[PDB]
Amino acid sequence: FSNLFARDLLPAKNGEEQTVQFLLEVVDILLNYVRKTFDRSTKVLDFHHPHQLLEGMEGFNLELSDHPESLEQILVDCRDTLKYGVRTGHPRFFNQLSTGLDIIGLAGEWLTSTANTNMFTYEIAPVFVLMEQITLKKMREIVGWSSKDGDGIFSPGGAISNMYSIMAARYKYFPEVKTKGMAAVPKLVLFTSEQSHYSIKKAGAALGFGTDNVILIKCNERGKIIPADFEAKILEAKQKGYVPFYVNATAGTTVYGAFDPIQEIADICEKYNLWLHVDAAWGGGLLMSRKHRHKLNGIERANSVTWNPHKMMGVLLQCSAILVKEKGILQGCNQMHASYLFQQDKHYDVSYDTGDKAIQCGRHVDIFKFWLMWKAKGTVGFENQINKCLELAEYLYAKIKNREEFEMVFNGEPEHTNVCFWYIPQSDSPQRREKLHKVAPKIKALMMESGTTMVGYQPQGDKANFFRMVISNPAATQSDIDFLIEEIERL
Amino acid sequence: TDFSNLFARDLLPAKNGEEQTVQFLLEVVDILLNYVRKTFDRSTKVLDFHHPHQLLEGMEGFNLELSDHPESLEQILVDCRDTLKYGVRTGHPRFFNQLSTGLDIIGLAGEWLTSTANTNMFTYEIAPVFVLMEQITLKKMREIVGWSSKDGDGIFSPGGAISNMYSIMAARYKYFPEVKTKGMAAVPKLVLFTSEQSHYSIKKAGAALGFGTDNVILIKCNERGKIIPADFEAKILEAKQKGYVPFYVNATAGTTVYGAFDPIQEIADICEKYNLWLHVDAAWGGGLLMSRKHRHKLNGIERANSVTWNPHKMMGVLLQCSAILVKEKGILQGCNQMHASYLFQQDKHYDVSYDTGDKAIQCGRHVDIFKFWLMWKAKGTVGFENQINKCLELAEYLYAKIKNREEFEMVFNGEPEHTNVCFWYIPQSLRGVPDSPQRREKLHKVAPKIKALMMESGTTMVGYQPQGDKANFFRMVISNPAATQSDIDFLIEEIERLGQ
Ligand SMILES: O=C(O)c1cc(=O)cc(C(=O)O)o1
Ligand SMILES: O=C(O)c1cc(=O)cc(C(=O)O)o1
Repeated sequence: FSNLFARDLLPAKNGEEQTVQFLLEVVDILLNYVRKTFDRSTKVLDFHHPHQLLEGMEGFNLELSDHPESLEQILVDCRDTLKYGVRTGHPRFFNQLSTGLDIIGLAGEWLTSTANTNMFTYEIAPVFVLMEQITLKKMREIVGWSSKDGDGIFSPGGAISNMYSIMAARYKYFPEVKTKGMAAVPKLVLFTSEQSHYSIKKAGAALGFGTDNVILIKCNERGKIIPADFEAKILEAKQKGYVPFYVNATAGTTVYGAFDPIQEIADICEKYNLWLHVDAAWGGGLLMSRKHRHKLNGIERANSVTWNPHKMMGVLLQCSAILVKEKGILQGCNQMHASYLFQQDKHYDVSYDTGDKAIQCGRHVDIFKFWLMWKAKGTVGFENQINKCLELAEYLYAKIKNREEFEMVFNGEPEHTNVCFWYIPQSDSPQRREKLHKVAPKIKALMMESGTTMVGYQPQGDKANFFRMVISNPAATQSDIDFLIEEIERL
Repeated sequence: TDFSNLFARDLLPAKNGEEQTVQFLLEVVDILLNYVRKTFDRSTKVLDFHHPHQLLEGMEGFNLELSDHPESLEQILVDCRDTLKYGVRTGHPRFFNQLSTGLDIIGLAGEWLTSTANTNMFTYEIAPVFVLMEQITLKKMREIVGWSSKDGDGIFSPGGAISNMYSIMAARYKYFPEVKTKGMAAVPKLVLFTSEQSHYSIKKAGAALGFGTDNVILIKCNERGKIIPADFEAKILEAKQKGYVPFYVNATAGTTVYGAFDPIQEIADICEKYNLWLHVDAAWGGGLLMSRKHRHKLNGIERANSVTWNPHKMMGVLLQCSAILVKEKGILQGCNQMHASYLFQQDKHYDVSYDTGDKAIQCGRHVDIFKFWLMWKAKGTVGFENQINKCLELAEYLYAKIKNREEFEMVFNGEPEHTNVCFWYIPQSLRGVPDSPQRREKLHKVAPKIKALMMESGTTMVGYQPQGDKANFFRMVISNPAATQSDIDFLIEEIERLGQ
């Protein structure tokens, strides 16, 4: 393969056998990495600063040329890429909300890439289009919505699913904006928690509302929206002659893992006529658990829901859906031409085509890996896996609730797998907060140098840099949590 | 290896499930390798067509419904063969239905590895290699466009439609940064301009972004589908007279239907005179920048403030692979930044300037770079050049082989500029009836009928569509390296056979 090039593989005539050997060579590298991902002897990452890779590692050239490299150099390039990347499936990877490597998911991804099609029409993605309609119906059933209505679409990340929801609310109340622009209607105000995902502020900016019109709702000790602050903010907007029309309730915040009081928010929405969107990008996996779905009570009253199977459900990146209670809103919002005008020429039912309801034109197949994982595990498989991660987080919290070297960020029992805490060097004082702020980056830097484990840290409001442990990986066990809690104390 | 009694719950992470995990994955891979083999064989159907009810009802064993309980790993493999059995062979030599076709083996291997890495693009911390591969590739793309090797910007996006949305957001932020905090209502009526034949993504973004589709003004095209620059200059002056503020034009370097290229040089002169952002939508035409022979169709791109380019179109990269390129650095960061403390911490161990996630409209972002970088290393620029050149030569061959012929009719009088060849099949009964409105209405039925019969045999696939006052016409398009001259002859022979 050191004398063989890409030009030689299929489509080149007679390239069938070399293509299979090449792909089986690639798969051998992938398998060894898969085998090592579940092996605790392997580092989570072999850390290197950007300059150390740009200057090039011992035989790893990132630069591009006019000349093709050989098939053996391609295999070497593949091995090196994996050698210097992060093991996101590692049982000790706790850096992100998305962690682990589902084997069914990976098999699903591999098939999807082989099928290499576009979601935008039933014409070229028949099976995937049907699978999406099926899955989005089930997701809506689990949310608690009646089948009398309901819609949705998979989007390239929860940030875009959130964007869709704002576009949907605005079109429902102010369809004049699509044709005439945001200046053709009154000042529109939208509400979100002070601890919600920054995607609400970005969609506000992108969509023409201005971030000044994205109002932050005060949070209590446990990082949950105070309903009386939300109601007060609505009336302040109305008193100013502005139009409040949307609220993002976060079901499982990125940092504390808090759940907003959906029911108390929905009661206020009913009363003042606001779209209720629920960002369950992180909390959504708990809907699969009969034990934990109560944290999302009220979600059945929501107008839309963002849900990321790629977070707690362990679907490989990206897998995000926006569910909309009222069908026809995404279509009316996004259609650049009405109807049913695509017919009666076409060989198939064009109402299956999603180009018109999407902000995207071309769209990646994200459904197959998720549909496949649902077939392989069942709703019961997701249920038990989510419950295990939540039990592990209950364990970590109880092990460090009063430990000397550890201090809890907020007063409350975790609602999700998020456990927020500081590592105390010895010790409230403003000078102490300045000292404490430097503890987590220091340990994190050392964690990256060691490659033993990965955990995120971040400040919040006036609170100093604090560790935020999160659990979404089926491979993470009690011993790994013990190792991580001992690794923080050791460093 | 028997999987009748084995379930997903027994695979890794489960202890001692390693051997069964590897066996299962190799069995999935064998199914994909068999599908890969069949892809490049012309006797295999492009698509085994089924109406939704047949697939929803359950195709002998294939149950699309989801349940409380798991299926065995044998049933999983059965679902994998069935998924592929009922989908389109997008890499098939005779698949000409879309702009995005083909099955690139290096691209395929790149995606399999990308999926194995299963990471996000937002930070250097969790995607060190890909972040750097993206930097290097974007820099090379800016150089090919004709911009500086030092100054420049860009990011990968989930489709060209979004790359086009980035351009408008960047254009708006540049001239009206007040919009970010204050909203659209704080500035005068902003006006966008685009071709009558440009991608609908300009209208959709204008709607989404708060401009209003009334403020996305369509520019007149000549018989060749190119913007008439005097109509554009006139529209800028019309908006100005009304007190509206023109600030952006989308010049299309390669339309989806005609494959027409907008006169960028002339447009850029108008932009310079009236101080307007120039965006070039090269999502489809971008691949010709790789060709020394064809890159002149994009002359003037060097003057653009932004460029959308989809390597997933002409360059055969597996979906999705689209880049927004921006000439002036800082516009993407300034426009999109929100400064999330949980994602983009400024006190990290490494140089944070490499955390590029706060210049995107997305938070989480799929890795689309690896498959493209790997194909570039395996093909070289010469490989892409050769491949682009071969499709264009196939397109020229198609044109000449039908242009004179009595059984066909060319939609517009002009040489195709891209691989798009637009024509009508003329049934015996319509030859040689003079062009009348009643002849148009009869001709309009021909293309759908032919396509419906094409779906019954599944030998080929080609899109048709009307345009303006023109009846439904075929728009042949070539981007698959697997398509050859005999595949072109087969398409004309099939259309003719089906037309009779
Ligand atoms: O995709 C992820 O894993 C992810 C997404 C976030 O928005 C935030 C985080 C995080 O704070 O670690 O992770
Ligand atoms: O990625 C594609 O295959 C694609 C994208 C389009 O916008 C339009 C078309 C088309 O008309 O073939 O295809």
